[PDB]
Amino acid sequence: MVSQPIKLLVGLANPGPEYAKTRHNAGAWVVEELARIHNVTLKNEPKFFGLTGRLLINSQELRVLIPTTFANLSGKAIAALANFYQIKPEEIMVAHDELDLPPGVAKFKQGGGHGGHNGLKDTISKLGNNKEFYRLRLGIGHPKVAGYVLGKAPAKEQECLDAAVDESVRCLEILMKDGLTKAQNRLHTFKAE
Ligand code: NA
Repeated sequence: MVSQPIKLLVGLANPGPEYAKTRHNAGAWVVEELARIHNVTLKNEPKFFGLTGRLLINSQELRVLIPTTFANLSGKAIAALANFYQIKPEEIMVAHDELDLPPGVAKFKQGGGHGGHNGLKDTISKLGNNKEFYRLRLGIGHPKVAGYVLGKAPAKEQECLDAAVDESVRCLEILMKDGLTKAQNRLHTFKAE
């Protein structure tokens, strides 16, 4: 019935040099990487309010997106693009910095609460209040939250984050080549077992 459960992948972030390489852009790093690995450059597309791209993985189209809305307005980019290609929220995967998980940890999740990430709040809202999109939770720790989330991670910590990016990317490839379940199993065991 559904040979492709994930058709859109989004990476939340804030644009511009005053936010470059900050913790709150983790989601974007995952989109950047996955796109780099499939030789696609992202282009700004005004109608979708962000950097877009189409990736061919396992000979299926996976569309990617990094909004330029500013984080708390991410919903409008996501909705513009999903409405264009009639993509259900349930078919969307949103990578985002997650405070509730430590640096170096990544987890998938479907549905549920935003955990205070207003980016998620606004995404939920702009998808007709539907929570049931998938998430890729990139762990960034707790500590001052405004300062932390919009801060750069110290270098030892950054390599913890990059490892987690790397894993997330592997698990997204797996999701596309081998299915959702196999990717969910792999990430669930990550750092856990
Ligand atoms: Na960045």
